[PDB]
Amino acid sequence: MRVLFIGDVMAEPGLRAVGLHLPDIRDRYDLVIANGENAARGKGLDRRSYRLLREAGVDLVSLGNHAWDHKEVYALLESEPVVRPLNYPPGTPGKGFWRLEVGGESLLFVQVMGRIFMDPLDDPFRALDRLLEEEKADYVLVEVHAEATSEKMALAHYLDGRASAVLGTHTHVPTLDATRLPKGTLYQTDVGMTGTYHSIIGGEVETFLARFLTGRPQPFRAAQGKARFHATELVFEGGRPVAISPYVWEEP
Amino acid sequence: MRVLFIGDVMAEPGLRAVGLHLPDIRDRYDLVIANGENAARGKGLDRRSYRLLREAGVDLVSLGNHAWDHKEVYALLESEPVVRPLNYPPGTPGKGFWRLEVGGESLLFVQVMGRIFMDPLDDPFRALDRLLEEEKADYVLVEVHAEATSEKMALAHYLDGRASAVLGTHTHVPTLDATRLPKGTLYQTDVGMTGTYHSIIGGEVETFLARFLTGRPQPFRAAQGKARFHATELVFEGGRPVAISPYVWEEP
Amino acid sequence: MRVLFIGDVMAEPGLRAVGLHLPDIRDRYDLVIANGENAARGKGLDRRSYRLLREAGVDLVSLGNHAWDHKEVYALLESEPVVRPLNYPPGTPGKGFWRLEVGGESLLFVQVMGRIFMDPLDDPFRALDRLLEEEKADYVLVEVHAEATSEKMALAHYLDGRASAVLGTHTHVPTLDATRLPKGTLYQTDVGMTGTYHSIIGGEVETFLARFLTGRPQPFRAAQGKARFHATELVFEGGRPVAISPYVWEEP
Amino acid sequence: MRVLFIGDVMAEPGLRAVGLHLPDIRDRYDLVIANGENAARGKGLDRRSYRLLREAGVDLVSLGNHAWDHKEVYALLESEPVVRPLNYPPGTPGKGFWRLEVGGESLLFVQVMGRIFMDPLDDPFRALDRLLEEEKADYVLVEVHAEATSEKMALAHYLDGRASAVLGTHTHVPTLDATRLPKGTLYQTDVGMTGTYHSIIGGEVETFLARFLTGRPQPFRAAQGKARFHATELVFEGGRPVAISPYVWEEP
Ligand SMILES: [Co+2]
Ligand SMILES: [Co+2]
Ligand SMILES: [Co+2]
Ligand SMILES: [Co+2]
Ligand SMILES: [Co+2]
Ligand SMILES: [Co+2]
Ligand SMILES: [Co+2]
Ligand SMILES: [Co+2]
Ligand SMILES: [Co+2]
Ligand SMILES: [Co+2]
Ligand SMILES: [Co+2]
Ligand SMILES: [Co+2]
Ligand SMILES: [Co+2]
Repeated sequence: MRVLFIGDVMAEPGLRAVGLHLPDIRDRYDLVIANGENAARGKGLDRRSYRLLREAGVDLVSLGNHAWDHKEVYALLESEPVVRPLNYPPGTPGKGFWRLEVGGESLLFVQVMGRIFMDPLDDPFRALDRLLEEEKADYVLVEVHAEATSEKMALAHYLDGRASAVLGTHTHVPTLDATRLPKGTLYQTDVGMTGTYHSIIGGEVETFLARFLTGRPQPFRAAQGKARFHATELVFEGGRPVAISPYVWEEP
Repeated sequence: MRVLFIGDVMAEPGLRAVGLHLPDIRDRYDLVIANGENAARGKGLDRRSYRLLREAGVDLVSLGNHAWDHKEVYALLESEPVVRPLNYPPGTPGKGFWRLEVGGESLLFVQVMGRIFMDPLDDPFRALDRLLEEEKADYVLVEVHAEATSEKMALAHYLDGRASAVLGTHTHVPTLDATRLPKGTLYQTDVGMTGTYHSIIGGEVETFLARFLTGRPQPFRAAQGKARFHATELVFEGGRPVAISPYVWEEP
Repeated sequence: MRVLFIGDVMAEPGLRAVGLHLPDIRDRYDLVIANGENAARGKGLDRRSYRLLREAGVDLVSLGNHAWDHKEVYALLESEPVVRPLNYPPGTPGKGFWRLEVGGESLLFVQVMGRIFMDPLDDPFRALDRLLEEEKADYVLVEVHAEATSEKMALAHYLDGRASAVLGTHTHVPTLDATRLPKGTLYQTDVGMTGTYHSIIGGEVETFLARFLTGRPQPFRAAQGKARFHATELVFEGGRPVAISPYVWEEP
Repeated sequence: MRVLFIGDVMAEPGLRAVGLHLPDIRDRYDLVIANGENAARGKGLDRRSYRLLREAGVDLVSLGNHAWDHKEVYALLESEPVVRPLNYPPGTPGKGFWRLEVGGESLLFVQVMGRIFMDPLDDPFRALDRLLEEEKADYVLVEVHAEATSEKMALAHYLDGRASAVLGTHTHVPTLDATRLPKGTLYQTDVGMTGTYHSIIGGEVETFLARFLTGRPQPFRAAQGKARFHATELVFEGGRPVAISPYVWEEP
């Protein structure tokens, strides 16, 4: 397995960036997974944005805290290769994991949500322990959608030797810390966002600026402009993690 | 000028990293600044921590949230080139800024602390406005000690054209987004930590994992092991920001 | 001067409860102040809800975090006896305080917002310092809209001997701790909510239950039912705070 | 059955109030339960603290967030009738429930901890469902130690008709809202704390005021002075919750 992991797809520039560049590189990977938490004009996922991702070559789409902004998501969750955080409570729509099959090899993908500085949910560590006991595969990729670097690092060491790779998202800025932990698991704190960086985490500068300055609510406004494609490549060969490499593409 | 900014010096490994390597590249810079908020066994700063950094070639040390862990910091704040967050309220020991002087040129260094997911402090945006209104220099470097990426980015844009460069700390992971904002101000979300990465943000893996698994307090133990020196180089010339470059060195 | 303070007016039952009962006891007071943060269907204040409050016999209306929920508030803020939290940043619409005149005697009303478990606003302690320094009156009433009971008690003690009384809001639950501080200042942790208690914090029980059980988004729905009028009577005389008495009236 | 539930015993004063008064009214109740997470100098519980509580007439002691401040607590958790929140992770020391018995009738007492504005723990709602299936008793008393009133109420309604009574703690201020829910379950937002009220939630006024003004750490210090004994009387007859009444005692 040759896997491409694509950093948070941010609003219209992000979706455009994927649609435009993925086709030119899809051939380089066996499987492509992407976080599409903000794919629907910045907030969530809808049928349209899902389609453009799939049509661009994405095989599986993960969500996050915004996983419920749009109704259409519930249809995507029951019949499409779309997953939400594993560690929502029982009775939650959709699945918290997915099994990808390619070339006779299997890859178990799992997204989990951190709890520090975020909403209360089930314990990510033990939810992972249980899952990994019931679902076996050639490779296991765990995406940790969290705010705290310590929580992301805690989960990764905890997963060392069990997961083939642990990639973080949510923070929107790509980190220069791609490495392999003592027991072999690959790791990166944040993949980064795929969208226009001529903004503040996807939103229009002055909008966010107005929030910090006035202390008064300011409706989200997706920024528009040239985008950056952010992703991380994972090389899984012979049931063992081989290499991890961040990837960047600047839209012309 | 040519300035080197060194990412949070974390406990004994971080201190060794600076003492062992800084001497070797010291002559390539006019000014060397370092965040020493975790220099003392991972918590705050004390006289020994301070002397070591100085002996290595550090010209100025900044703090943050752990600034008040050791009473020895007061003497330091009182008569040494050590600074604390500008945006503490009136009646706070020490200074929140420092105007360095070298070969006839001046560099105003200021550290502000974010408020999102952190303690309630004064408005850093307007705190900076008041300072920059009365304090002038050839160049200005602002360190933003904050948790949220949106807050660091908001502060950078808000200072764009006024500050020569804006660097983020507190996260402990180097980000790959060193760039030049519209009005010329250089920026990087997080310089990264200086210390052993065989840990959880400098803390012993076993210790942090226990906190996360049990939800019960666990006294902080500083991880020990090979270190990584993390810094960011800045080039200011002709009264303008020329370049910004993430720097790394692995301890043999 | 005999003052009535009315606990958070919650959505339609709250507006009703006041419109019904206040006219029957208005005689008993010289001045009446109300928190209308949740007046307009539980979220904010607008022309209609405001008008209903004045007609019921309210002389001044205060808000809080939900102040900006309806843009109709702005007009109200610049021409009507409506005040928002004092500690918002410079340039914030509306006044942070208001002077009430009743038979020669003057009453300075001030609303302050806590920062613990809330948003990063200006320092409320020093904010009051600057105000009470440049604004005098026979009596001073400070409302503390905050979440943490420690912050309310600290603000109260800090104002002891300065404010005639300090009353807390935001909790939506009446507290039984009305008393006199060491230096005379009257105090109660939370006045209580004015609206239907057949709900959770004024919202439908089911909606809120769904939020805690699913961890997923649930739009706010104002509960309906018998209202329970909550307020606190303040007796200031001879320039000195004499009494404080919580008041309750259940809708028949 | 007549049960007396004492509010959080705060340090020396609180501990004194219980020892002096409880022996006087002890005969007026069948079971006496007390929150003692602040009994030992305002920081957790210990042998001395526990002995004094038992010798005072307390049959069971509950804990909370500070349950782990003292090493001696673990031994108490193993043999003595002391409980910590049920909603900690599996493998946690001690129990989160306790079966009391008095002449034929049985009482299941449970303590859960809220999560809003607090630490990440297991889902208290579903934790209660599971416990209530395996543990049955004539009456059930659930203590909700939390910050958010909305969470305490949501839990109360979730237990309505299932729990005999639901009492909240952690806020340190008695609420005037004791009542009966639609399905008979008795409820009160906060029993209030037992200790000297001439302080900010049990702590020295000056100390807490210093924290709020400086924004710098100040070691906790328990206030000393005349105490207020806060509790709530519960009456369970014919297999249903009959009466709930707040209870106060000013120290001579
Ligand atoms: Co490991
Ligand atoms: Co997110
Ligand atoms: Co991201
Ligand atoms: Co290429
Ligand atoms: Co070199
Ligand atoms: Co700009
Ligand atoms: Co820090
Ligand atoms: Co009447
Ligand atoms: Co005082
Ligand atoms: Co409010
Ligand atoms: Co019910
Ligand atoms: Co507590
Ligand atoms: Co309490």
